[PDB]
Amino acid sequence: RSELTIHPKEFTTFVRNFNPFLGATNLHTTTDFIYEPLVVFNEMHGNTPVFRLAENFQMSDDLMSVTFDIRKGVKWSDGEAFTADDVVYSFNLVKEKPELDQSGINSWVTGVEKVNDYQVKFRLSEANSNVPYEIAKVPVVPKHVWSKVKDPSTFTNENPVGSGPFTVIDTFTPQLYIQCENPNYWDAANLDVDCLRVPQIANNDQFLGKVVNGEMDWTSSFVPDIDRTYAAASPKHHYWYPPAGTQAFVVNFKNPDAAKNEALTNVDFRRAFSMALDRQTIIDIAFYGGGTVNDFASGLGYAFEAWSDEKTHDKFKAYNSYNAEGAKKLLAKAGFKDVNKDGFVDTPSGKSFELLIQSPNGWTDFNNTVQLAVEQLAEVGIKARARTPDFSVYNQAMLEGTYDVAYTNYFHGADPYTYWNSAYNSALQSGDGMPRAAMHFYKNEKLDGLLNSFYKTADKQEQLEIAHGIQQIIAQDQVTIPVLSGAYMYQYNTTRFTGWWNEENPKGRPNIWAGIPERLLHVLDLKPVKLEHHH
Ligand SMILES: CC(=O)N[C@@H]1[C@@H](O)[C@H](O[C@@H]2O[C@H](CO)[C@@H](O)[C@H](O)[C@H]2NC(C)=O)[C@@H](CO)O[C@H]1O
Ligand SMILES: [Ca+2]
Ligand SMILES: [Ca+2]
Ligand SMILES: [Ca+2]
Ligand SMILES: [Cl-]
Ligand SMILES: [Cl-]
Ligand SMILES: [Cl-]
Repeated sequence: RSELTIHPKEFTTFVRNFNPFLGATNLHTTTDFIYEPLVVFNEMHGNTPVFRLAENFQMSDDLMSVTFDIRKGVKWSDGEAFTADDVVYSFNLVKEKPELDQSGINSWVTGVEKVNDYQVKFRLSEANSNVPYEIAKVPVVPKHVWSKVKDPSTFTNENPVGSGPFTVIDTFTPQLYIQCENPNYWDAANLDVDCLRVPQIANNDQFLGKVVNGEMDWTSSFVPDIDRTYAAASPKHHYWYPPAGTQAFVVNFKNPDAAKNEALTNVDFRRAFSMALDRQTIIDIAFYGGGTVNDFASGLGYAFEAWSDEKTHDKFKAYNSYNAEGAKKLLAKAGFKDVNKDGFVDTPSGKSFELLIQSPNGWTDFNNTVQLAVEQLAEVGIKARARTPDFSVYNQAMLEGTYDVAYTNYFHGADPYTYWNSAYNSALQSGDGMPRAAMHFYKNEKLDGLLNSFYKTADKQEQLEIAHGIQQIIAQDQVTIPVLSGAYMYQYNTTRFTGWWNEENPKGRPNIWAGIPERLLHVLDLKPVKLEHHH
């Protein structure tokens, strides 16, 4: 039997938890691989829908409702029948318990109803023509189970009943678990992989040793000097790094320290911070050239240059370009003066301060970015130092607003909305299932208004104009400090399997992370290599 060795997420130890709604504590082979979505949107290729457990969808009248045609003939892993009430239950479960909304679905779908056994209708809080994409983000769980569970909020779901291709827990150790083919998988014919083999790997260092020794199949980790360390180790070691989303330094607007709050809430300081940074050098040293300078004050990025209002871009690009003397003169003009002779600037009220900059433990490319930033900042007289907390500590500090500055990446869509909405919609700064992206706690009502209306009208020109408005608001206030546009790191080994996506076969986002539903489509294309013979 063919075992595919994947690595979606670092863990120090595996804790059995396959609850699809617990993204911050579950195992990361749960969405897609255990719970198949209704539709997979191919984000790299214009968000083209690939219909899965749903056959078709159709929006309404006024962009204010939608129906999904549930495919019949689809059975759960236990034997039961995938139907509309599963969808129905699932969506009610998220409105009842908004802790389980990881997407923001509850601010869109205002109710959900079983048209019949194979059709569901959703009604909206407002016109959003992109709401089928949002709808697809919600996990759909078997009603004949989850309805009767004590607390879904804490159900660890250790023997999952799933619709996806890999639902069987074959083995489970704290250092290894193997996930095996659903015996009622509807697309079983298309599937040529037996099992998912998930080893426990805690950081990029432990990962490095395995991957260069040919021990992995499908991974998406950072690999330093990848040509001379991994590519050079075997001709079987391949990779494909298509362009990804924005990475930025995010500053806390609600920092509880008086002195730090005084610096971070000041647009002149954020701009000076930004001008102190040498973006291309960060890309070259920390990422070994694997990235693109982002000198958009709005964070838009060169992948979306087509969307860009070039007036706005040019007006603020100087604040987002390496210029240490410019940084120093801005600090002086703004009044951040060193008044206690240590060479580091103090706030307008005369207070000394040091910025603690955080990135997740083990994410070494980001750790080294922060450390380059600390030195670049010191050259213009801004005192800072690095911290590398465990991801969950890192994440919590942002949700709780206790951090000073955080370096982070964002999810990346087929248009600027995925980035701009997740990074700036102030509604996403509240709610316990919310990711870290918006947690700068900068709030602008006009901005939320523009974000909320982006898919409200089918006018391509008007929509572009809304994007110009968003771009201008964010750039003027230098809300974050955008640094670069990164890559979808992806490594594959041709030793044991074939059919991989790559430059000559770019079928979609190739990565194995949770939050890349396309990985479901990717594993279906994979096929074992004929290595040995019968007798
Ligand atoms: C948008 C987002 O948050 N993506 C997360 C990934 O960045 C993250 O992958 C990790 O990315 C680090 C930063 O480049 C890498 O150094 C690290 O190797 C990589 N880890 C793995 C296992 O690929 C993943 C997993 O932590 O979570 C994504 O959501
Ligand atoms: Ca296939
Ligand atoms: Ca098969
Ligand atoms: Ca000082
Ligand atoms: Cl901009
Ligand atoms: Cl484009
Ligand atoms: Cl366009």
